[PDB]
Amino acid sequence: EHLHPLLHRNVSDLRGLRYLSRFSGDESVLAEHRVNGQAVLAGAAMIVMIQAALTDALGGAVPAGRGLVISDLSWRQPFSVDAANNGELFLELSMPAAGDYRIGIYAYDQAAQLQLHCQARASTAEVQAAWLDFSSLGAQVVDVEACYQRFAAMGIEYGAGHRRLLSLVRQGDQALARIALQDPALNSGFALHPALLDAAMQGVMALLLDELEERPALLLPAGLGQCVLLADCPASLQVQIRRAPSTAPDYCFDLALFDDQGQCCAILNQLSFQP
Repeated sequence: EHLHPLLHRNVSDLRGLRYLSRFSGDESVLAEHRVNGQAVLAGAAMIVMIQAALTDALGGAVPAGRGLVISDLSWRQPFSVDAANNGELFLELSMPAAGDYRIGIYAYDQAAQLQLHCQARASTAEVQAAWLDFSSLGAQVVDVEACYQRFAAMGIEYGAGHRRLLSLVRQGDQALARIALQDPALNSGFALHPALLDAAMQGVMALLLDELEERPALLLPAGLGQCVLLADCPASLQVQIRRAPSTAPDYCFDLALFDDQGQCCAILNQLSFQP
């Protein structure tokens, strides 16, 4: 059986720990995430793959009230399934020093050249919750369809399984989003479902509708300072989003994911979007 819906097989050998997933292109993380008309693996899915790989390498579970921390992640080229790569996406995991893990996600092109798609470092730590800080007094209700229309105008179209933004409210440079899976049962087997993590990232558009023009340039996640996984995430979530300073021509945000009761389940610090 697959080790994880997004981490199919363990192919470790003397070169080191390594994992392999083969996608057909019909999977929701690809087919329901189309960029300029092509089914492309959502950046969130690679974060989930790192989390699954680390959890497996640690014996199948994170230990002792600690959190899985992914740091200094960068997305390079988008991944699409084609005849060249046969849908095969590899993840290499090394530990150059105790508790200091290095990850690379890559695939092969038509030229037999290895292409690096994602790179990050990981660790485990005791971590402290973010606090749901959002006061809606005076808040603005953001039209979710206006957000998806803006994404569509830049070239990003989502299928129903990844159109999980249910509501948005904006208060200054902060926004609060409600997201939930189309089929809650599909949360089975995921500590954090990629569609919910992707929907959390979609929420940043609440803060950009006024800044961006009708036909803005395509913006995609390019870097992430930290992704902290504190606890299993339910099928319904609240997402607090705060605009952060960024150098041009980029945009940066901090996000925190909470359950319907306000418990912090995951934190994303310094999520950078770039043309």
